[PDB]
Amino acid sequence: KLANVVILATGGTIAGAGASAANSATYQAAKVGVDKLIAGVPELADLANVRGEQVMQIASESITNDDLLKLGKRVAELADSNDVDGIVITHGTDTLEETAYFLNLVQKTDKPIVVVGSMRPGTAMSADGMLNLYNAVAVASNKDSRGKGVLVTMNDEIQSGRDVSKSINIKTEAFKSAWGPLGMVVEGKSYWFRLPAKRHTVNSEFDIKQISSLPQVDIAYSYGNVTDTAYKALAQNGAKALIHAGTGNGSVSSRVVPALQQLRKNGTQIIRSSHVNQGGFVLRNAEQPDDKNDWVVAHDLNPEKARILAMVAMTKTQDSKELQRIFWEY
Amino acid sequence: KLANVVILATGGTIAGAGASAANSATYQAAKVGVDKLIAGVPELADLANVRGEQVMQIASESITNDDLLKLGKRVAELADSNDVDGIVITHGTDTLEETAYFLNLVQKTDKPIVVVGSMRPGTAMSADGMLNLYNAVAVASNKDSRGKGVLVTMNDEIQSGRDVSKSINIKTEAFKSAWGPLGMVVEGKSYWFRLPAKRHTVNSEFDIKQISSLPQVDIAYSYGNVTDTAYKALAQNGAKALIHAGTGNGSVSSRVVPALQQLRKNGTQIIRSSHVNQGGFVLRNAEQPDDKNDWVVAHDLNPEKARILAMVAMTKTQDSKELQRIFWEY
Amino acid sequence: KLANVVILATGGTIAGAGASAANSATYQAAKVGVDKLIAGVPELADLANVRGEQVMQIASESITNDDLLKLGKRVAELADSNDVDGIVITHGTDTLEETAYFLNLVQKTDKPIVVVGSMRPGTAMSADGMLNLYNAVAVASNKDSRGKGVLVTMNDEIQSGRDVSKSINIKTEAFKSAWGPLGMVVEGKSYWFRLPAKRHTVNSEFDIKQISSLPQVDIAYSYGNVTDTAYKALAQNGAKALIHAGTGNGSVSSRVVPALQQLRKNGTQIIRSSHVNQGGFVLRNAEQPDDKNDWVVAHDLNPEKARILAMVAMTKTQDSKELQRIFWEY
Amino acid sequence: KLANVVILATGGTIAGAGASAANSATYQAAKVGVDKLIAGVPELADLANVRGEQVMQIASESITNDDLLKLGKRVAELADSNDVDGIVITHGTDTLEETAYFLNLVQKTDKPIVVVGSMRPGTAMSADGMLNLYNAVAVASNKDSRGKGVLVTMNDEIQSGRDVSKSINIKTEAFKSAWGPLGMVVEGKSYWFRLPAKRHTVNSEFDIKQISSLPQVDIAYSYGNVTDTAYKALAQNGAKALIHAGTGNGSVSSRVVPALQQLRKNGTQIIRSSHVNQGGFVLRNAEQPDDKNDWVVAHDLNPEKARILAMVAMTKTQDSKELQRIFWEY
Ligand SMILES: *[C@](*)(C=O)C[C@H](N)C(=O)O
Ligand SMILES: *[C@](*)(C=O)C[C@H](N)C(=O)O
Ligand SMILES: *[C@](*)(C=O)C[C@H](N)C(=O)O
Ligand SMILES: *[C@](*)(C=O)C[C@H](N)C(=O)O
Repeated sequence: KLANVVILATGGTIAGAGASAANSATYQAAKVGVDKLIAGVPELADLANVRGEQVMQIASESITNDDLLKLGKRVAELADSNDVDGIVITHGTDTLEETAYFLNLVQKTDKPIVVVGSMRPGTAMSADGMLNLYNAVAVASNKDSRGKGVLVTMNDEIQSGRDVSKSINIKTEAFKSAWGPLGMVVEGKSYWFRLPAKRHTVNSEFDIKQISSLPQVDIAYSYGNVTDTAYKALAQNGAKALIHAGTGNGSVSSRVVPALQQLRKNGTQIIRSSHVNQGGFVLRNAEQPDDKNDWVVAHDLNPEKARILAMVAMTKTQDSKELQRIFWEY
Repeated sequence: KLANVVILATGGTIAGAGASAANSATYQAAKVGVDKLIAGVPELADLANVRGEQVMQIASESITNDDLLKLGKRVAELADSNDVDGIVITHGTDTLEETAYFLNLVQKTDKPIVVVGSMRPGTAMSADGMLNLYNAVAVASNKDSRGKGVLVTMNDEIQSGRDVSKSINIKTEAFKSAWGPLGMVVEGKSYWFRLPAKRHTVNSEFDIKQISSLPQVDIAYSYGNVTDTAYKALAQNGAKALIHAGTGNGSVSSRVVPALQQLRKNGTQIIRSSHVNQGGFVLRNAEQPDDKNDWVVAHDLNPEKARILAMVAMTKTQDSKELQRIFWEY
Repeated sequence: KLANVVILATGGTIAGAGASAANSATYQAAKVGVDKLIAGVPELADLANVRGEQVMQIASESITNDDLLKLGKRVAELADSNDVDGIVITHGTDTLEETAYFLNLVQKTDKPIVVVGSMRPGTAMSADGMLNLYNAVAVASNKDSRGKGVLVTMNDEIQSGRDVSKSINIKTEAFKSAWGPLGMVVEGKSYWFRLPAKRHTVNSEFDIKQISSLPQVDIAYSYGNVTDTAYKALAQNGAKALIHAGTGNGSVSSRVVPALQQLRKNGTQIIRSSHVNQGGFVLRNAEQPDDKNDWVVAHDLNPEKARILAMVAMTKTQDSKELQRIFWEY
Repeated sequence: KLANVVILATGGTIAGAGASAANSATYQAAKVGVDKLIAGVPELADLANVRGEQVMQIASESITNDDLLKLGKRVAELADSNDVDGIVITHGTDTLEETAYFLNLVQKTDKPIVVVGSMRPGTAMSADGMLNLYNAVAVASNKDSRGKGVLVTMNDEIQSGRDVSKSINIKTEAFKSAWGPLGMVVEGKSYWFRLPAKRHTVNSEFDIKQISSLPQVDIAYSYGNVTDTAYKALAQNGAKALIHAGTGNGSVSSRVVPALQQLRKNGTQIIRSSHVNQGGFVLRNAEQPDDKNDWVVAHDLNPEKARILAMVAMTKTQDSKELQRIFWEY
């Protein structure tokens, strides 16, 4: 009859509370349990047979790699159950773009996986959480959502977990993608206008079942007068790969090039990303001789997205050439 | 008759060269002298009397604090002269947003200061540098441009140097501002639609003539599983202030808070900015108890922008409350 | 103590109702009275002394010129009262951009005039109306809002009534301006980043007290294979001016030029606007010889905005040169 | 070896000329022949074997239905030939979005069809036409471009001809799509990030080979105080379908509804589109009782886009329900 959708709660602002109804930016995250969030949206029963499960209760800015894994493996078990048609995960918006992309790479299933959260706490007036959840379930319950990879439903849109990013603060249209939304969801119906072109879920070469722990990967910011300090400190403390968030097209200061070459020889992967994330992408060999130095470009992925792909990829390969190929297909 | 405008060349892609006409992104920067540039745009003579001056020949990704000081002082000199009505500066786009903001804060003059660059080298077909420069001189020669603060002229727009940022890679519309452009420049004419509302140039409490050196300020990136490693390494190497490029609304991981509190007690200013730079701003006391920890909020300025203001501001005060007032007025 | 703000209700979706809480796009407009909308936001009393007045109850798509006048004159009376500090008007979003601009041109007062509405009806889950109203009052009560012209507060932003336009359907970030927002409002506080540069309110040469009725002005759309039919039919039925919503830069088909020249000679003002409204503006004499034909360009104003300015301007002048000047200053 | 690509010239600004190099917006279109164009881009020879063919020399604002048919049939001819791998068409930008969508609907071939223009004439400094054409041929020669539908290559992007629209005037980034670009083209290479999800070319139920003429379809604009004048005049002059460019979600004024009901009974199809074209879409039965009145909703297509689909669709059916299914699939 109706689809069986499971909601995995992880905390976030969607489960947070404020001092008054006028508090739409000042609140305490992860205060409400999954059962209460379901009860707050009575109409949910009209969309699917839904049951909630509290996986964790955290503010997403304080998420760890073990949390991601615990979440990834749990999702995998649910997707393996013939009694589960769709999966919705409520997650704080600060690192939601990171978790959504992670799942897109390691969940080998065509069942819909939808990640959702809200910019305003549930206690604020005109809170965006109720409709976001409703739309999340509506999409997870839809047959047309299968095989589209991980999705995020906020601001009446259906966004790809791959490249959607929290780009605007405070406002409910916080999440944007340089390549646009895949569609929209209005009054329960899903409307598609685009399809993903990058490898995901079922057609991914990675699998959360084979992963026991993630390699350490960190990010260093680049700007005027930057020195190699942050890069070396991160590498010396364990990083197996470093995401260079350079100016413009992954540009690197001449004062930092040496440390990067040295680090590369030492076994540390160097991936060039940038802090120009509204559009475009980093081109190989353009700003730096990547072939000569044996570095890797993150294509269009912003720093935090790059880190996620790098971590997953390195559980299978440590070959810079294979890494580049992966950054060009995922 | 015609206004007297001086062009201060600093390098960049606008002065760059590519291997072929088909090379629009792969090139070598700072290869052309200011004389060659001016020459390439004969029509300039119609707008005003122009003379070039090569201050330096660098790629902006490799700019240093001494280069800023050197450029800022030279600008203050030409502005004081009565034989100068407007000033145009060619600068690489990678850190143009940083130099543009710096000058907006320290040049105590109402004469037009216009910063311009090009996304494509002059050797590329359909290069954008010729028209950008022409519009730069057109704007710097216009009386209506006085008292507007530092301006940047690219993509037929008149952008404010304060908040214009390189947001899109590769494409010519690379520079955007969350609050929009101030106006446009078409066929030599300037059209205004908005006015700046933040303190700048003449009404700035800072003066390049009173600044001999700039305090060291660095930036740490925040993301899932981030540790206090980068923050401490940076402080250990001299940083007098640290820009925290947090997720969401300047959010800080619970794993890093203790290190940030210790660093503050030690005298390191802590400024919360973010990597959500398309819109909105970081609110004081929302995600963290800034009052209690004596931290500072960067308002709407992205990481590299906040670093510029922090530096300048710290040549005059080290009082966090005064620092906060400064971040709310400039 | 507190400011006295008056809320003039005109109907709209903000006062509309849906069949269920899941109905966020399908609803019946203008069903709720001003008193109920106030009672729905208890926190309002914390911002100012507020009183409501139901001016009319309509769906804004069915608004008439007499409605605008009735609204304009009413606002004028309130602004004349020493007992009124701010004015907030709830208005359907479909033609809100039209009414907000109208008021910006004819209300000779520096007191804050804020127009607001909502994309979702008050009965939908996560309805945006409550916070929008709250923010509308917060802004109207602020002293810093004076002298900024008419403002619109939705999606946590402070937009200029001049050029903000409903650009996106369904979503709460529906209103955008090619020149960006003037600021934002969060948890009661107003944050400014830009200032208007065009003439408005107190510095306008128009006055709602001198206007008894508006001249008829209509709009004709332009596209491939368009004929002069719509243009002539509108003129023959009373239009004193016609807004040409052309392709690109106010371009006109060669098959329509004649009718336009003929109409001009007959006394009908011809104003070239366009259906390219995300940015840029229409340039005089670029696509058509406006000087020779004696036509007028709408600069950056979209068709419906152009119609509003044209109507107001023609109550003072019928000189095409003065009309052009007006389109370049307002 | 190299692919065989044919360039069909139709005119436009790309083939235009300005009075001076400083003229980027003021110019005269369709002055250059296809041979002169190809010649101006020597590098083309490296991408493939190209031959030009001047089909017509017009300004796209003056295009007619016979020009569309003539262009569509010529395209179907070249596609059938085995001596043609890809097809490039230079077209004025003003109505390029219309021709691009038309071809996407009627060309039953998987060979790449790329439409390109230029915002600046070739006589302007920093003209954009040279690189745009180069990228057009680069994309039309690429095997990965097959089965993607009609494409448009400007601003280093690969846009879908279905929903790409000229949204910004003057600037080179004029063309945008609510659902984002499909990919980008840099230094001869194509990078894909999204795939089309709507029916096109090979899977289209329409075929230019079976279309001798197109039914007349016109567009009426809606705004404050609009009357049924334009709607009726248009129907009286032959319109078989009327595109209603309403405010908001295709909203219709209560003053116009009766005329629209009478026109429908008389056999005129009524299609509700809107002038809110940055995002979202018009929902069936939301603002008006479409089922009851037997009207049709344009979904996300702007007015000029909806007109193209209505025309094409009406060469096969006049059943409103089938028309609606068509507007939801293409
Ligand atoms: C609250 C606002 O969206 C987000 C929190 N910091 C979180 O991500 O838990
Ligand atoms: C070339 C593209 O603008 C940019 C530079 N690398 C520079 O900043 O010099
Ligand atoms: C409802 C949605 O915002 C808008 C109505 N049609 C109105 O403007 O009254
Ligand atoms: C010139 C700017 O692209 C455009 C044209 N008027 C045309 O469509 O021919």
